[PDB]
Amino acid sequence: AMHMQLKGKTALVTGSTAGIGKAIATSLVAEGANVLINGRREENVNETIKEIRAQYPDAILQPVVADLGTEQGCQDVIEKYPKVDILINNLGIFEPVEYFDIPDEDWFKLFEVNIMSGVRLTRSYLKKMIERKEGRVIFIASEAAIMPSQEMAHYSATKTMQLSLSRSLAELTTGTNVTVNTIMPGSTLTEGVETMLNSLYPNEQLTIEEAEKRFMKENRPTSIIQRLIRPEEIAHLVTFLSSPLSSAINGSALRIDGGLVRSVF
Amino acid sequence: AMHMQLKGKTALVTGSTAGIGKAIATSLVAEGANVLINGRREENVNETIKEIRAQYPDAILQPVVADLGTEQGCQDVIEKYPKVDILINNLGIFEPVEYFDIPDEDWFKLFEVNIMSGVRLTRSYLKKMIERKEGRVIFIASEAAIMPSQEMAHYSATKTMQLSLSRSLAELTTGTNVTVNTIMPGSTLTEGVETMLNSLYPNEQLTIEEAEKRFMKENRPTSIIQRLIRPEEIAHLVTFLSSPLSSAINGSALRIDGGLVRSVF
Amino acid sequence: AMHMQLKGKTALVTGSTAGIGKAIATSLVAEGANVLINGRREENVNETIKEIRAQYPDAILQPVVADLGTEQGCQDVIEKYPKVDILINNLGIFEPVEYFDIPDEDWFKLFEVNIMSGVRLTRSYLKKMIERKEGRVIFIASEAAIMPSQEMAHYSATKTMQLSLSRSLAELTTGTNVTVNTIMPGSTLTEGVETMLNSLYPNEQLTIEEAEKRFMKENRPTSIIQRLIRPEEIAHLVTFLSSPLSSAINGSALRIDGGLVRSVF
Amino acid sequence: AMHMQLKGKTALVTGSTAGIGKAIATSLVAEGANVLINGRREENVNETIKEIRAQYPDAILQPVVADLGTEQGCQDVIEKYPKVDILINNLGIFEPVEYFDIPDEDWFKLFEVNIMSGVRLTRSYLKKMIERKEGRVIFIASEAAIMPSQEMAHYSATKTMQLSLSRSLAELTTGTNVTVNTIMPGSTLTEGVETMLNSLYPNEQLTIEEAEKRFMKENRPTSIIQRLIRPEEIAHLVTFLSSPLSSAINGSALRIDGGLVRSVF
Repeated sequence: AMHMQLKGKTALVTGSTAGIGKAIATSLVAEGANVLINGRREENVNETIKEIRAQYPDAILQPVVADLGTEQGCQDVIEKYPKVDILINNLGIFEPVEYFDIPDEDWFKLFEVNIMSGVRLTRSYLKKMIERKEGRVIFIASEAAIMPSQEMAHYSATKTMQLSLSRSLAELTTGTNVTVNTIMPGSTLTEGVETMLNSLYPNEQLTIEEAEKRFMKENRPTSIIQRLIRPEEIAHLVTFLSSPLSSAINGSALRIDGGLVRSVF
Repeated sequence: AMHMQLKGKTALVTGSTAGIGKAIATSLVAEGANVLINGRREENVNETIKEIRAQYPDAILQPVVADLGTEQGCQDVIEKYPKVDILINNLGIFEPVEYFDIPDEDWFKLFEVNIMSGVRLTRSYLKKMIERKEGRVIFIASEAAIMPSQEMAHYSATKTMQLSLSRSLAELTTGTNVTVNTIMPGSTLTEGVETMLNSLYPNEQLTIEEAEKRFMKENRPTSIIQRLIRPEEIAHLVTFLSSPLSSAINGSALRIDGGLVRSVF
Repeated sequence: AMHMQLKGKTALVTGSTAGIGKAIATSLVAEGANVLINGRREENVNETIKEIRAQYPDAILQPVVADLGTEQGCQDVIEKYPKVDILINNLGIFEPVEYFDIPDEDWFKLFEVNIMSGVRLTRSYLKKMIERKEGRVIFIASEAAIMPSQEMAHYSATKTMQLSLSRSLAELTTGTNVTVNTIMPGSTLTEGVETMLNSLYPNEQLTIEEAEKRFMKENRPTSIIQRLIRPEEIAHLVTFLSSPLSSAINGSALRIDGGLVRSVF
Repeated sequence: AMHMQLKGKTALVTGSTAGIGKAIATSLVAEGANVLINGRREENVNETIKEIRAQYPDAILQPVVADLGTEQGCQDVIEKYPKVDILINNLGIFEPVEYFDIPDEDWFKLFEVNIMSGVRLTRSYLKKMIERKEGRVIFIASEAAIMPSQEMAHYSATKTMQLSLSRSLAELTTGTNVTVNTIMPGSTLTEGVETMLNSLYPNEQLTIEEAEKRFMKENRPTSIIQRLIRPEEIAHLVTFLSSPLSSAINGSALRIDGGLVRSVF
């Protein structure tokens, strides 16, 4: 009674070369959606598509090599891929830099990359979805959008902003079956984190599992779950939201942070 | 890749004689969970179990006739049903009464019914779940917990409170795989609403579908979805949260209100 | 130059023989308001009244000895002081007890004390203020109302419920010059907290400043301001809100917690 | 009796030749503070300065003609007025344009104007205030920051982003007596809004009070207070926060919207 009726639907997953974006893509094609994988580097895109052909040899994949952080990257894609039934705004970059040190241009970069990507894309895909009363748009933000991270003012700002953008969009869907919602993942075990855990805690013969554990206890004491979230975990929800089974959720920001944010919300 | 591994798990759904509670029960047994249906009236419980045997003739149902709004109702159940792997706190009552008119005792009733039920039950089931590091507890609140309804101060208060209770519980699960979360449904087409729509709007030859529509536009202008949420809709999520697929959501309050609450949250 | 315009107004400060309550009162009497000091024990009411005059000889006070935590204390104060222009619902009371150890009895008590006191008093006063088009009601909650205290979930729930009650009440003042708001003070240096410090960090022989210092380090790592809040600092805000000056604030929940809650709110 | 203690302090009120900005300034000069009036056009700065003295002859002002919406205006004001004890980030600017009609260009503009003005100015001033242990920075957002305006999503995003920026900044003041907070005024009677009313409800010949009256009915049905907010009413709050009196408020977002946002917040 709980089918994800998303076979035959084309989903775009921006910056899905690795991490969450990769997890989300895999899960979605696993439910027979025609996933359009986007990444800046042509190598990274192909290499990802291979990891996937390997898992679902009967699958419809499409490499969308482009830079969605650039104005010209985006316009190419609305040209080359006019129809998109499910849009996941996963593209988002970051770099830790104490606040007084963030150069000015960096604020302009993180905004163009983490927001305009979403604005630019939806300016066409949502319009299109609205005319046909059908589809999803989901933003991948982070628990930072509510609890700003101490060494990423700007990133934290971009996340917080996404929420706004997300809600304003959700309200353009009045009457239809199109939902625009945002999810907020907590600390996930991406691949940069993966190896970050190797070098961290030296001098203490530690296993990488035991390592996650002390790292959480150490730098992320408010986590109830007490471990990184595996991409798959985020992917489950994203998929759920992608399905027409989630038609009652529109204009929401759902926290998927294993407890991080101490708030009754 | 998205299985709800909840076959063999016993789920308790308080006040599941009708409405959401009924929708949630059905969906859950539909995924092979051993559902324990609770209702105050012995008739209402049986009558519900029949509608269900009818749908899943190969199903494990258990009538739990009891009043979970009473102290003695609850203690009977922890006695008679010691093991519960999934606990849905659906029981909740209400009655519209202008604020200055709510008698005092009514505030005491709505609190005992809409909160103590949850407190009392979890005081044992959560404790138990924590010792075995496994299980879910979900609270069915309402978008009222954030946007209080004008003619239900007390009900609105009870909802708002649930959020707190929910978050405090989520924090007892530190380290385990037990999640305690709350969802907030919007205006749903229960059965009291169902017929409320019949008498409403007389004098205007209207179909009941067209009726929902003007009623939303009329008394619920902030809804993006523009129609009642069908119980099934809530049930989808509840089930999702019931599954171990949702292990990254702990201590959250997810809005499932089709847009009602105008908030970037 | 910004006139507080408090002279001639009658303010009832519940549970104000000590802590934040006592400070609140002091401030209003300083500002020319007519204040009614209320506590359960006659001893404390006069003692508090003595202090206040000892500082402001031209003070306008009125002792109100009643347990506003009872249906009857409330009935009495209402029959007796019919006209109140300003109602500060300060009366509140916590106790740390692990969730599974909280007796069922205890929930109703905090309920009646931290919530019904509010309800009862406002059922009568707010009604009056509205027919009169002018007035103020302010609820003193705590940062717990948003970030629950792991040591006392019941107290936490009542604080969260104040937020709902407050907002509904506010919505009733529609079209008038009456306002209803809530403030969430963080942890403050009240004799209660003072005692608890001497009490804790045992056998280290520490002067309250040293004592306060590491309690914030160990137990309130999240505070920006990094110290206990002096009672006076909360009064400042309440006095501002009591004034006509705050006319635009209505149905808000103002955080005054020295940065405790890590939320862009 | 509650001393605002503003004499001797230097306050920079960005974009304060009009509306809320102009009111804010007035209030601080009334309170003895040294105020720097800032606008893009030299004409307006002196005109505003004339008004203020016309009311307070002993006024301490200083004209700051610069476009704080530019990298260079900011650089100039910083090089020139190095020591500022109080920074009110009031400079902001909206425009109604349907989401799909908003030019890509426009996003960067509002970004640079409503956000970088904040960032740039604080990169310099807050840094200083912290090394000095004392200071205040306040951001003037709007109710949009929580409840987005359907007419201008870009302006909405920048208001929501202020909330993040504000909270991060706050967290940097850890251990000092510097505070960073944000206020969300609702709709106010600013000449801008005044013009728009004359402009709208055409051919009905309505005096501004009648005009204001139904605009709130039709367009702000959600307001409790039911009228436009007079600029003075926002200044009151900002002045309070500017004062040392508000020492306990840190990293908060205070709603001052006459009840617009229906949220227990």
